[PDB]
Amino acid sequence: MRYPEHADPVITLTAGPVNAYPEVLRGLGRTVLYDYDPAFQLLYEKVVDKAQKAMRLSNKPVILHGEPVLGLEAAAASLISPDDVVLNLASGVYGKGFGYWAKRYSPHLLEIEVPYNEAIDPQAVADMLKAHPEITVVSVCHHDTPSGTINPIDAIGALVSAHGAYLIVDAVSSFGGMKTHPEDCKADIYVTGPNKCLGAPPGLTMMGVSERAWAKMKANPLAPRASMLSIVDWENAWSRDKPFPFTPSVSEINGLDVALDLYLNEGPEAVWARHALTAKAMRAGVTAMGLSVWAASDSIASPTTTAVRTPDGVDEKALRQAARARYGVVFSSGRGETLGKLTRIGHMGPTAQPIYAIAALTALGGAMNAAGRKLAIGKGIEAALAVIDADA
Amino acid sequence: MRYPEHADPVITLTAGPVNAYPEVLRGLGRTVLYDYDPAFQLLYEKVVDKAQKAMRLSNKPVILHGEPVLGLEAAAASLISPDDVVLNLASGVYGKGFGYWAKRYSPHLLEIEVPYNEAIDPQAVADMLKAHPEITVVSVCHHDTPSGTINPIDAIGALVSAHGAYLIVDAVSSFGGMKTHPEDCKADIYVTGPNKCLGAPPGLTMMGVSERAWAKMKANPLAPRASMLSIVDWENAWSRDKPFPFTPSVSEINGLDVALDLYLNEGPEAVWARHALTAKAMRAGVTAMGLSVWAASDSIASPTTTAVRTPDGVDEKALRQAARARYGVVFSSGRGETLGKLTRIGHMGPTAQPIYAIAALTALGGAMNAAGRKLAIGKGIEAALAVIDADA
Amino acid sequence: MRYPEHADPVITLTAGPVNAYPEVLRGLGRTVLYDYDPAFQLLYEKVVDKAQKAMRLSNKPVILHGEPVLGLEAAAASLISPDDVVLNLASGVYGKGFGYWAKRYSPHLLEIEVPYNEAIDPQAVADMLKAHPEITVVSVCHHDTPSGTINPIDAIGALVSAHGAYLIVDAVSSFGGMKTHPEDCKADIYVTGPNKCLGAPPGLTMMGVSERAWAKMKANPLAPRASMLSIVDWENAWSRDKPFPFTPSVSEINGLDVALDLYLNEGPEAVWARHALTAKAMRAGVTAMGLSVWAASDSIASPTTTAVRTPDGVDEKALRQAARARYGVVFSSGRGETLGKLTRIGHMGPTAQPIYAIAALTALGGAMNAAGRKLAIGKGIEAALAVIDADA
Amino acid sequence: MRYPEHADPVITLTAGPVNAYPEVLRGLGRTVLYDYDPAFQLLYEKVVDKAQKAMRLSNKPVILHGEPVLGLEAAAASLISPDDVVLNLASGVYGKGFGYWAKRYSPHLLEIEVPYNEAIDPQAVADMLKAHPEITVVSVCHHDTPSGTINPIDAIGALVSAHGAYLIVDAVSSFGGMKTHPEDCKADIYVTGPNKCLGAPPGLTMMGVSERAWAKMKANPLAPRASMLSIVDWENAWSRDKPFPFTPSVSEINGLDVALDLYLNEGPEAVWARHALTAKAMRAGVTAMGLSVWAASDSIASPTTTAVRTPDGVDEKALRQAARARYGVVFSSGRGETLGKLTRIGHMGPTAQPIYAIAALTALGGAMNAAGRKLAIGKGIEAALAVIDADA
Repeated sequence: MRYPEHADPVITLTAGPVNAYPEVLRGLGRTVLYDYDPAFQLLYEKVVDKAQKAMRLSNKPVILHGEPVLGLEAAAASLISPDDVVLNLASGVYGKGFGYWAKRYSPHLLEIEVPYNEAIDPQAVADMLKAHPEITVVSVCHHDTPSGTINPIDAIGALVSAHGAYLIVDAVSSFGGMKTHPEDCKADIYVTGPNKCLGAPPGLTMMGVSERAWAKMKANPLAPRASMLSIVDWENAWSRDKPFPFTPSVSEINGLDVALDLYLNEGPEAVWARHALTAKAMRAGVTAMGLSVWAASDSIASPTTTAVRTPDGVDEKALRQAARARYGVVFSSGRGETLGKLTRIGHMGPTAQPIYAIAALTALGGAMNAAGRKLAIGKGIEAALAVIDADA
Repeated sequence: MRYPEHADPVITLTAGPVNAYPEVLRGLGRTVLYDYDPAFQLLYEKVVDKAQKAMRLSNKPVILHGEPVLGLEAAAASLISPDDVVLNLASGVYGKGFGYWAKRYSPHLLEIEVPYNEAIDPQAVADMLKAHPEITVVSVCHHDTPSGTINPIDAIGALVSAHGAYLIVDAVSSFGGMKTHPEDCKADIYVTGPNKCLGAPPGLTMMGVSERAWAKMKANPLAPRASMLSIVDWENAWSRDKPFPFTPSVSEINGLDVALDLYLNEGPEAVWARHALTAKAMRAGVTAMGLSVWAASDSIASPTTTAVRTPDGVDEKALRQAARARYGVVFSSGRGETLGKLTRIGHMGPTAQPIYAIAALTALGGAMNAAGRKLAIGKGIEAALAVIDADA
Repeated sequence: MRYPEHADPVITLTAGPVNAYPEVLRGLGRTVLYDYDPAFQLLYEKVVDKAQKAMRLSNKPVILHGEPVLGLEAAAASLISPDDVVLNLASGVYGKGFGYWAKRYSPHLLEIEVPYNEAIDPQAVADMLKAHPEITVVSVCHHDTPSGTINPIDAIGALVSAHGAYLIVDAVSSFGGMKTHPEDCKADIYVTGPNKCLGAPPGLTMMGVSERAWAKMKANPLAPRASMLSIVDWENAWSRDKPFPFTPSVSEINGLDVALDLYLNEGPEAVWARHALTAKAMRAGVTAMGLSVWAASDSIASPTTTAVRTPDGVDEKALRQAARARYGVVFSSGRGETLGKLTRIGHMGPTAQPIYAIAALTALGGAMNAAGRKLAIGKGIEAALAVIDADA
Repeated sequence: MRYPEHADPVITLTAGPVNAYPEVLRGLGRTVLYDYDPAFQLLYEKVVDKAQKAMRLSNKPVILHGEPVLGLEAAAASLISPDDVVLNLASGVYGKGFGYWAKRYSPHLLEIEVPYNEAIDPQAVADMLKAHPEITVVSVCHHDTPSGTINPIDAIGALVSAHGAYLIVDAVSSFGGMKTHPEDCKADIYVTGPNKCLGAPPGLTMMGVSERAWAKMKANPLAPRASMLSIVDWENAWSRDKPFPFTPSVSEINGLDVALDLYLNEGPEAVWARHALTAKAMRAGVTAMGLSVWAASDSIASPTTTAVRTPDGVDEKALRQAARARYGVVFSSGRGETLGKLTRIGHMGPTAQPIYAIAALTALGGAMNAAGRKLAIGKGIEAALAVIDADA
């Protein structure tokens, strides 16, 4: 049998979007209220409170009403002034990408760039900060998703703080799937969204903003105002007694309310543990069947996405097509520099269950062997299962 | 009895958000696909084709992934450059407000302004264009929702076209609820969204873009690129064979698919008729009970919102609060310079059914008489019902 | 305009089914678990607990897996033995109807029957019980819905208990819309369901069963066993540690879970008060416009349904057709003896909001006047609104 | 990690209930209409027509409003009278169980019984009919779910027809998942439901009834009338111009409408192929890892359920508990005389996709090896995948 391209797949095991939690799908269909209805104003306030609790935040996170690329661009537009000296950290497609936004708001850009399967060495950051005391803003991506690798943002953040500089973090593809919070890395702007590990659809930004960052942006006359890119306009909009700059995405808010309920109710630690175990099992299965994990070492491999290097002579696009057509299972391509060079299996929210690593490994193995490889698929499943049983 | 503020209302009869069509609420909970899944790529293309059909467009409309203020700001940012002289037409809050974005992107701003219960006079527009050959861009709002009034954008669009200028039209709160389309008014940029008459929640923009606007925007060095504010980035994103600039709002696209299906299957003309009839019934009831429609004349009054002038002396905020606490019925306040001046009752998509005019009339009249007025509520119901019964 | 018969109506204002609460519609789409899954076994136990709390019950109510006609037939089949002498009370279509089931299980049937717009006089019941001391079982319908009238079941129940007899109550169309509970009327079997005032779809029975009734049925060798009609087989099925006689309606259970949440959370007293106020307003509007409430006196009129007598020369079926085609509003016909003689407006769960009485009155008036009546429709709305405002 | 019993599982891979198709979960939340609303009357008729098409029926199937045990009991109660001599065929729990209802409605019961891993032998059936001209009714179960085995009902139906007897077929767990229809097996009463392979929840019965069965049931004074157990009451209820004996399960009808659409649109043959392929893959994996399929032979093994014999010595209950606690995967126990003897993995509607066989194999093998077995799990996955890859 074959699954046609026009029809739904059986399992989406991508690095996001994945199908949302079923409770969230239902939550998206909640009553759409007028945004100035007193019941919605109370709801919105409560959703901000739930976000604050989930993000372990000492102050209110800001919800912005676009998918997290809005928070990332807006953070650059608001926190980076033309006299700032920005140090961008790039270990992948998104990290490198952020440097273009920094360059938009300040002409002074320093960068540390490493190969796109490695992580940023905190010591290289320390060295650069010593060499360049004029640095005022540092930007970093936690999980550079097209690579399935993790940067040590907490150790980086402590150094940035040591040098009196501001920190911007992209935690879009990491928050909720591992232990990470604005406080943990001393972030001044920490950008995430519910559309990766939190198992909601794209549409909203969750942004932690330090009191120091508030002061800086508010004093910046170039910080966007009366703009979709404005953070400062949203400063008090959490409050049931205050207006919204423009109409909030009411249905996405209902979905986020549910996503947060699920996370808080399951218990964030339990949620992180199942992501990490699923990815661990996946990596063990990948290695045991005769494939290689992309990341240069296992210690920097993401618990929320496994990237698998494409063997020579293997068309990565035909591989993904074959996994879907044969087995109903969808994986992600790479992006930019990793496009064509690896395949990505997400472990995110509802897909972060070890049984899905088993399903992923089988579909991946199957498609590889269809392409003429001779993978030990059984050995792979057994290695992944040994990982799961060892944790039991 | 009284309805708690924290509790959900009975009927939301605002000028938007209103509750989405029940089908759209379910559509919102459809499977969330990977955006690069072939079934999603095909869906996305066929949603643009549905929008193209609904908008009677000769070319593809652009869907942008923010609620339509994004379209308005992006249209300014991309089309207007400092070489342009902009004529902004302002008969209300949104028309006036567009001039502020116009002024952000060119220092040359001409305006025609009328009080916020009137419409722009096409003869005034013709006279202004003749007197100012230097005008290159004209902006206009079709239904300036906070006043519940309509501008003659088709006659205006034709004058503007003869002049040789670009037309930017805000049709957010009119499209789907009355006869209007980009090529009816020769619009270069026509911004609408499904969050008013089409009965979907806030979060997407549907934009008609003329070939001439494409060329102007793509030439402009100051037009947003690699930005949430970018129209140009999204030009080819309709195609199943092309990437998305950033992750589309998958659930909102699902809701929009359904909303377009509903509109196209019911028949646009039939849909416009029931908005007009609901509104006509509303105005007749308002007048008969002893209130005044805000609009300077009945001929410019919107078929998708009835604004009702607050009697001098009546506290409009307390009135709306009373309509909800007593009757469970929610109305919109005015906005900006109409706030405190009028109450608004939307007739939009699911609420554009004449029986909701009856409910609205009784709650508004009920609240008014509790504020000490002495309205002829029964007379008002009978006049609205005569309009319903007369409908040939 | 006209609403076609094939398409959805705008408002269903029937005596049931009405559209379910929106939370319940969503609840129906909850994950369907295996019925022997430990999570479902816990859920089922919890839903029985919620039912017990809502019904003010000292022991566990039994959930049966068919709409309440199952509970009614099964109560007759299990509680009425061939040597029982049954006194059936009939003030309408359902009360009279129950006598046929009693006659199925015992040849000894006494009846008190009154006209189908009146209620049972508790004194007539007292008189009959004195005249017939051999009576062992008494059956009564609380709200004989096709008549929109209420029997004094608490006063009847105290008398039945005084004479040592068993009481069967049909509270299908009353429980949840007024103060009524198995304990209140001393019922031995009290049959209701969530498909009227509780605002869920048809599919389940909620049955209060006295310890005395348990003893009787269990000792009855004719009580259905290994049967859809069995009550005794379900005795312990509430328990997470016990099997289900056959597969429970898992989705209906999810809907009931939500329906009960809504009722308990709103507060049963507040729920009863809004039903009673909506019906009161309706009756006042009916009388003021020149129509007559069916019930022989206002004191026996149901708070959960208003029945309106059809004027001479008026085709009741054409009337309902006209209300739906003109205004999008659906009413119920009568049944049996009341078919053709009255129209029924339910006030049940989500339709038990006074604004819906206003909508109902207008549609009813409108259709009457289309049929050549000359109703004072305005006066009707004003009288209903005066009722609502008097309660404010 | 471990999955809490109170918490929802990851994958329900039982022999029913399984989670409904996502479309069906949404269908369940469609508008609940008044059952005498013309749009509902029309819906109900068109759902019977869809069922008629799906069942390849020459006449209307009857929908009964209880889960299919209602159909089975009603079929006995209505068709079998004490003049009948019944031959009940029992190869498992449900076949044996039907004889108990047969014996309730006629004292004359003949049986052919085989052990609960075998199928009925048609030659034995032919021999029995020849030896007993007095047989007038024959009962048979197609897929006796607790054994995961199939009877040759088409050959049996033909023998029974030649004899001159009535055939009652239980196809609850086979219809929709393999080639079977009332007129394939000359069924007089063919009972199925959408709660297994059609992927809807429990609560409705779909019954094919021959014209001869109609005449026999309608003649029988002991056939249930004015009863939940009545087939005859529901004869004309398909028609939009006819009443319902009692209130139909409106939401379940909505779910069924969707389930029929899915089945008919996918194409029944394609649907049967994917159940067969999933099951074939499952059996191959079970055998390769070192377990035994319960069925006496592969040829009688069901394409909609694989029963796996518990190794002697293994605690089957603890095993299922372990598969859920370790892997989040839920299997069915056996029932009655198969309880403790085997574990069941359903391949039904949404779970009939070969990738779920892979997940099931890994969880079952995983649980077994935790119970001390030494299965070749990888071998098992590779054998199941060879079957998937071989599928021409």
